[PDB]
Amino acid sequence: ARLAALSILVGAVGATGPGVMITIDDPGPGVAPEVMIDVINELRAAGAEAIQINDAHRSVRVGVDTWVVGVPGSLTVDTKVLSPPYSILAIGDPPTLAAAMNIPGGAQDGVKRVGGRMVVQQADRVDVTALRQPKQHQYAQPV
Amino acid sequence: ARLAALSILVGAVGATGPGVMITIDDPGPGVAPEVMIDVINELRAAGAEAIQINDAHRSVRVGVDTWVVGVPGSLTVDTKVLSPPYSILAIGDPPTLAAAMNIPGGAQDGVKRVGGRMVVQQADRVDVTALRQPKQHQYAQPV
Repeated sequence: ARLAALSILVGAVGATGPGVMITIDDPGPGVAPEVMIDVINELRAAGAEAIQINDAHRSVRVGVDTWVVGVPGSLTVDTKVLSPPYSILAIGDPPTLAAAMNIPGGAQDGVKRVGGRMVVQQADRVDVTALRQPKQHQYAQPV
Repeated sequence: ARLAALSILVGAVGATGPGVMITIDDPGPGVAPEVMIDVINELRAAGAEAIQINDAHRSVRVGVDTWVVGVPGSLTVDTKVLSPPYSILAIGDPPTLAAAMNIPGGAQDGVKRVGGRMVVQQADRVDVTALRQPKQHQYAQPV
């Protein structure tokens, strides 16, 4: 049971629970990586225990060391080049996560100020199925 | 087979394999949190598969969300307060891990500039026995 918690944190197993599904429409496009990073960081600060970012074609499991780089219209998230609209699935307390997205002056203003829109849906069940890139150990062995 | 690999990845169990032992003597003391974070990231760069940070009395198993705060002489790593000298154990290709330590402009140069010393010992076997202690998830459950 310690293994489950550690495995969810590292993104090595899928997770399910209550949470939110956030859609970001970015017609400009204008949402730069810094804005996406702020959104992710605010969700984590608000208690999200698993986060996945999707576009129409790809899904990425977010970890604490995830890279989000690129330009509006083309955000590279742990190597996957995503284009809008984006979907963010986050497991946590749904009204807490929604409130975090509605803080005056908060992360969502980065989306709004570039002509984007954010819809935050609260859900009884959100499935974070994407896994972080697995790699086999070449040197470490069990004791 | 897969359970052991996962368990090592997430820091649920100990690991053994070739690697390095890094000793940092800090007589000032002058080694700040930033330098220890650089040590960890250099070792990760070089392909470290398990990392443990020791002082004379305590041990911390490094993981993806490991943080370091504090001041020279008293570094808090994942809630454990450590004081020099420090010992860092890392499992990986010993020549690659050693090479990382010798790259100019990083952690070793930071140690040197504050009057400290680093010793890097390559070893055919290093044991990482400290385990990570996960926080209880309130919302996410495994699938």
